[PDB]
Amino acid sequence: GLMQFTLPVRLCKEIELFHFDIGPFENMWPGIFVYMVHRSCGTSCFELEKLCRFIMSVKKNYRRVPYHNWKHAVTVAHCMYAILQNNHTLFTDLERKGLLIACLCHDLDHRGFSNSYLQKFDHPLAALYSTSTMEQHHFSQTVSILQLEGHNIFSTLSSSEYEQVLEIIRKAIIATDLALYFGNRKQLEEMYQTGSLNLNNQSHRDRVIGLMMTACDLCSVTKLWPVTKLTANDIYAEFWAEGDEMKKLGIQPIPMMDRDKKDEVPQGQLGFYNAVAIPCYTTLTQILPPTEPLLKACRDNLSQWEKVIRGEE
Ligand SMILES: Cn1nc(N2CCCC2)nc1/C=C/c1nc2ccc(Cl)cn2n1
Ligand SMILES: [Mg+2]
Ligand SMILES: [Zn+2]
Repeated sequence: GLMQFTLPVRLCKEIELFHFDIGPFENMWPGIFVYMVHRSCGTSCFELEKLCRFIMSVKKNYRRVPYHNWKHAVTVAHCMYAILQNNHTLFTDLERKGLLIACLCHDLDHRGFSNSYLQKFDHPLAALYSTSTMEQHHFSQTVSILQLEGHNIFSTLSSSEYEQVLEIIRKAIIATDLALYFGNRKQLEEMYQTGSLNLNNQSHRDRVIGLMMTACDLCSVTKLWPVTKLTANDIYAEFWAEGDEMKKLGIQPIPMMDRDKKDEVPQGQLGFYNAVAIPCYTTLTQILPPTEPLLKACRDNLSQWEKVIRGEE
């Protein structure tokens, strides 16, 4: 009841910044997440005993893969926490509750392979879900864990508030399918420019939360240069493993996933920053002005990748 989570002074300050790194001590990540729910939502949002048991079952259902792991889950939740705290009054009590949960759960039971690799392998999940394959699996796993005894962190919600929050989480997690991001952002671009964008339109909110989710999901490109650089090693270890598996099925992988094309990595990051990250944080800054530091940080890291190509590191 009167039990605040507190963090050491350096974390208490740095956690409020977009570029915060949650550090290498796994055992502090849960407390960090609770800390963020309590400041983002209130100490009354979730029964503490239920929250802790939910967090530990979610942790247990993330796998020991190089990038799409429990660390990523909490990194993406922290970025969401930064967006919500810098835009206090634009979001409902239910959105604040659902979106941090959505981010923690968004890659549940990820195996470190793309939707493509599942479809080419002919994995059972590709038969059950034809599009956004892993993302429908992630939502399904979230619902599974919520239905474990003592795990229903939403128990105190009404029947219809429960349905609303599970629908926020579902759309949120589906949106992390980068194939859907491209059109979602084009539409948000047009609506903002023609002035038709209306945050009382529920389908407009949906799109805006969709963009926030892409922004949080990609936030490894908005960190201080050494964090960004080192996270890129974990990202390519998955990609190259997938390429190996593509070659095992008798298919040339895309260069991205070909470990014989290591040398081209800095140019590949450039493409990604230009085709994906910059446009994402640009459109987000237009819609939610206080998110500008994500744009600024992304631009800085782009400039560091140009520096790498130019042999200046
Ligand atoms: C398109 N392309 N092509 C390449 N390569 C061509 C040959 C060598 C590199 N690399 C990319 C994108 C990399 C990439 N993709 C993501 C996704 C999420 C996050 Cl957070 C960071 N990245 N970085
Ligand atoms: Mg994902
Ligand atoms: Zn993710």
